[PDB]
Order: sequence, then C-alpha cells, then structure tokens
Amino acid sequence: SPLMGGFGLKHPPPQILIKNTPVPADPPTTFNQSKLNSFITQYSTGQVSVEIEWELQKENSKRWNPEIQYTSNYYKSTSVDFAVNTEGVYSEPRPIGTRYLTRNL
Amino acid sequence: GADGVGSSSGNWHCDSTWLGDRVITTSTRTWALPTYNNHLYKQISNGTSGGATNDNTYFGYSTPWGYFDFNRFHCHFSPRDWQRLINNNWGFRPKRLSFKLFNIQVKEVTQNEGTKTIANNLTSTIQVFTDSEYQLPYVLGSAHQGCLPPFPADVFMIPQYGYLTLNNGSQAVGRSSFYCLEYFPSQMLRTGNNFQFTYTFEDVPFHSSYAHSQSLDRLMNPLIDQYLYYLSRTQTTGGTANTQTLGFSQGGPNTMANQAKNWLPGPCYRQQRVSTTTGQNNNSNFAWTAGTKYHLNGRNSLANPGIAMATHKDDEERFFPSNGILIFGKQNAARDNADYSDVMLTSEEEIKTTNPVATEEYGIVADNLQRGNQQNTARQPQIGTVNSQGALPGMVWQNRDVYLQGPIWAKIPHTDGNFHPSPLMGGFGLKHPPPQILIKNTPVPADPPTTFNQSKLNSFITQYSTGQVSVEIEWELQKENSKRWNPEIQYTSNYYKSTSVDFAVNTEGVYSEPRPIGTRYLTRNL
Amino acid sequence: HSQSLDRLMNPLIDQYLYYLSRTQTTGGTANTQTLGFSQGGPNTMANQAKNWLPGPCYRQQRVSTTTGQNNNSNFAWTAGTKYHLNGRNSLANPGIAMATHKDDE
Repeated sequence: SPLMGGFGLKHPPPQILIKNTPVPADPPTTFNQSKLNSFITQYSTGQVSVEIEWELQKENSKRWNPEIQYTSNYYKSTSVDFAVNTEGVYSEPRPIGTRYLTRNL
Repeated sequence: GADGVGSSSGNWHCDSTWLGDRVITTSTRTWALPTYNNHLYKQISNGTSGGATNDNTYFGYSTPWGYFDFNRFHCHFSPRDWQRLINNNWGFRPKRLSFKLFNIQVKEVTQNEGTKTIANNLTSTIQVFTDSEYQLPYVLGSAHQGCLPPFPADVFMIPQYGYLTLNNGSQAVGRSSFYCLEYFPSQMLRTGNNFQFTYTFEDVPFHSSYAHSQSLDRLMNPLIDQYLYYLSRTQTTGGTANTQTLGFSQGGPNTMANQAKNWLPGPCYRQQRVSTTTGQNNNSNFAWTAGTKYHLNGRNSLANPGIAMATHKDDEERFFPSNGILIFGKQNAARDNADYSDVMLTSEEEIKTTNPVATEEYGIVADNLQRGNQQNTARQPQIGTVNSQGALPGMVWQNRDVYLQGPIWAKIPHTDGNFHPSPLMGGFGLKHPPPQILIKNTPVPADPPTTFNQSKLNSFITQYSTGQVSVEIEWELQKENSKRWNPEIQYTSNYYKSTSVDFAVNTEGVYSEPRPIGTRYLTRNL
Repeated sequence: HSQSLDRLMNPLIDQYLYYLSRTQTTGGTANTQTLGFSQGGPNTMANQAKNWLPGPCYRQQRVSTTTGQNNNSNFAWTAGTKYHLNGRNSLANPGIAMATHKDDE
C-alpha cells in the first residue's frame, strides 16, 4: 500500500502521453541531409473529461451517541471556505481526511 | 469515410512485432518537401573542359521531383531490434512491404520586405506515383543520403530525383534518353487525401547471419590418415650427391596442407593493404594511383568495395583493403577529408574461412615446364602469383555482411547474363526491387498578365509540403538449430559506466550511432 | 542500354559511405603519412561505392582500319588471341562478347 496514502495497483491507470506534431518551416531548395531544426511555433488547446466510478462501503453501526462529522464553521467570515476570493483565486483552506465515522476493533 | 481539412488521414505507427519465424517492422517519420529546380527539368553534365578528369564525366537531367528512400536497415530496425535479430537467427530476408503517405499539409510562403509569413494553402496538391514498371532510371541502391532517419523523432528533407544517361565527355549521344516524370499517371493529393501501396518481394536467398566455425582447409578428420597419396619428394636425401627420385606419402594429421581436398576458396580481386597505424604506410598519396579499379569505356572506376573478401588475416586487425570495405561516418563528420577518428571502418574477417584475404594473393600456379639436364640446359620450376582469380569449379564463398547503417537491396541490372547477382555493397539483389516513390508539389502560378502571352509561366507561388510517411516491412527469419556446447558470441552493450548511452541522444538532442553492427555472431559448420 | 554501369547513381545527392581519399598530408614542406576519408558525390563518381562489375575479359590485339597506324609486321597469327587444347592452338574467334572499341575510336 503506497506510503503516501492511496491504492497500490499492479496495473494502474496508464499514463496518457500527448504532443504537438512538429511542423517544419520552409526547407531549403537544395537537398541537405541534416535533420530539420526550423519549425513553426505552435501550441494546442482542448478539453479533457475523466469519469471515475467508485464503490462505497456503507456503515452499519449500533452506536447510540452521535458521530463526529466534517462540517463548515457557522460563524461569519470574510470569504467562504473552498470558494473564490475577490480576485477570482480559488483556494482550499485546510486538508480534509476521511476518518470521521467510527468502528470497533 | 469523410476526408477533409479538419480530419486526420493517418495515425502514427512505429513498432515491431516478433511472431514465430516472422518479424514485422513498421516505421513512421515526418518529412518536408521543397520545390526543386523552380519546377524545371535541367540538363546537367560534367566534362574535362571544366577541370574534371575523364573518369568523372557525366550527362544527365535534374528533375523537379523528390523520392522516398528507406533502403537502409536502421530505417526499420531499432538498435535493440537489430540485437534480437543478429543474436538469435541464422538468416533473414524481406517478404513484403506497405507504404503510406498521410496528413498532407501544403504551405505557402510570402516574403514582403524582411518579413516571412507561412500560411496554409488548403487547395494546393502534391503529386505521388510509384515506378511500378521500372521505366525510369533506378537511383536507389547507390547508397545515397536522404533516407528515413534512424531516430523516429527526427524530421527529414526529401531528396531531389535526378538521373544519368550515356555521355561522351560532357556531351550526349543519340542513345541518351530523356525522361519527363509528368509523362506518368500520378495521384494528386490535397490536405485531406492520403496515398498508399503494397509490394511483395520476390524469392531471394536468406542473408547469411552467421560465421563459420570451420575453415575450408580444415574439414578433415584430425586422427585418420588419407588413403590417397601425394608427391612428397623429387630428390633423394642423406647422401653427398643427391639425385632425382619420386617419393609419395599419405596426407595425415601432421601434413594437412598436402591433403587432397574437394573445394577451393572463393574468387579474388586483390586490393592494396593500408594500416590504421599511419607510420606503417608508405609516405605517398596512393589512394587513387594504387587503387583497385575496373575499366569501362575508357573510364576508370574504383572497385569499391568489390567482391566479398576477408578484410585481414589472423592478428592483423590494423590492416584493411584500400577500397575494399564499407566505411560509415560518425555523427557530424566532414564530407571531405575526414580524419580516421571520424569514420567507422567495417571488417569482414568472419569470412576468412571460405573467402581469401582481400590484400593477399589467391594462390600459386606454375609458369614454365621444369626439366633436367639430360639434353637441353636444366630448367628450374617457376611459379607465378595469382592476384586475380575468376570462378573455378569447386569454389565456395560467402557474401558481404549487412549492417544496421548499411543498404538493404539493389536492383539487378537488366542484362543477358550475370554471375552471382548479389550486390557488392551487401544486401539482397532483386530483379524487381521496391519501386521508387516519386513526389512533387504541383506548381501554383502567381497572377498571370491580363493580356495573353504564349510564353510558359515562370512566376509561381512559393510553397512546400509536410506530412507523415509510414513503411512496414515483413521479414522472414531462419532460426538456428545448433548442437554447439559452449556459449556463442553475442552482440552486447558495455556494462561499464559512461557519459552517454550508446544509440541514444546526447545533452543537445543529437542522436548518434557509435559503431557499425554486422549480423554474423552465431556460428555454423561448413 | 541507355545507361552505363558506372553511372547508375543519382547525380545530385552524395553518398553516405566514405572512401579513402588521402594517404599523405598536403600543403606543408615535408608531407607525412595520414588517413583521410571523403564521401562520393557528383564530382567524384569514379570513387563512389557501386554494386556491380563489368563482364569478363579476354584481351585482344587492336588493329586500325587506317593501315598506316598499324605495326609494320604480319602479326595476324603470331599476336592473335588463342586458346590451347591438347597441344593445339586455336584462335579465340570471335571470343567472348566484348565492346569493339570505346568512344571516338
């Protein structure tokens, strides 16, 4: 199991490699064996969508008292947590783990 | 489907698939094609008036077309694939090929003042055709630059097609032919079209991807004597006055040079010996005056590399025939007068077993008729040295080795006869080789005048084309079935540490091949 | 044939193979041994690497139709091109197929 946390996979999601095909500038009119090192400056744009399906494991607990949950602070503040500020910069104010519900050993 | 400006007409396919006795190499590159000769055919020639010697005269034509050349082995095999081939197989040969030309992009260049603009010309075409009937002069098989690069990430420029015909000095004769390539059916492609064709190699013998573990003069049993006799003595011994006699012996283990044998080494065309230690060579410029040449129509041509002969004998790796080996250049070597450290000499020492050494004679023959002093004056047997020797019955020989950087095939000239038509530079001699693919940018005229003029248009739009080219060859393998006990010799990388990886790019992105790699590593019995 | 055997090349492109073009330095007053290699191109086509060789040879004696150019002796048989069989000399007539003369001769 990875030491940074997560799912250790023998065959993980394969890495997707992407590149702009080179487009040469005008070559000389006399033949030259050297490889072409003059190209047209270029870049690409587009959209990428990734969809993951996760499987859940629901809790079946007989604990009587209420659990600990992750919650937003009710108090007033200058900005909303996990939202953009006045300059349009999105930020995450804190790290959020996943261990809130409880179990017996 | 639906071909247009916005859809791709091919996919990048560079790979190799080993399956049984087959290996299928596919390769894709990116090319650029300029406009050659200003869309003109031009008569080219070279005479002795300029200052050239009669050996270098020619008459021919320079065409505006370009051609595709994948006639080297590194166009199809990676260095690791070449290692899988030569370490495990006794022979190989090509079976069929596929060729594709896709993702065409024709671009136009404008040059107002000192500004250069490159824009798409969506309606321009390129023309492509293959010489499937072998009706044009075949210029593949002359070891010319302009191949598909060995490194798949390199972009290459397509070479210009030209040809030669008969000449008398710088002039032509009545039999000199002129060919217009526009006089052929050609396919026109806009940015949404692609081109493709397939080809099947004829039956050609496998390349000998092995060395011999026996030599021709050592096929005997080293324990048993022969029942045949040989003349071992013509003069008595021991006494003070020796007289003539006849004495015969049986060839055995201790006299194996005298034994009767069934075969002879291959033919010879002796070369001059040059040492890589310069201090050992003669102090004169003898590369051409002492070269090994052939004579054709009063024109001397170097026999380069010539017939397949062993480069050197045992313990003499520093010697090579003056023009009897293939010599490749290291990455970024000069075109003229490159130093010895800038080139990579090949070596055919693996065929010492059947082929004579290139710098040695073939053998010894008699010159006169020996006689005694019975009547006329006594005459001692005279011998002569055989420096050239054509085919004799009972000869056996090997061809020249193929290399990763070397050529693959050549076209066998259409003649009345030939002897062992295997190309002297190494490879597969084909009566009908892969046809040459010709390519050109269709001319696009600039604005013509508004009043009619009969003159042909000589003002065009500056243009060039780009695209991808994929070639896939299927090779047939000949697996080794050996009962040798000890391990073979294999090609291997050096384990030691180094500044760069061999057959990889350096810090500047330049790919290079550090050495030539032959194919004779496994062994066989004669 | 409209081509010759030593002219099957492309007259515009250089060869990638090298040939030994120099065995002695030049320029100086005392020239020493060296090794120099060049690529065969359009201007040096006699040095280019080639795949084939001309046919076999069995050299004959040259006779001119201008009698004044020939030697003043009766050499039709003494200088003939012959083969030897069982101690009998036979003229090799006409012999193997060879070009009668070169250009302009």
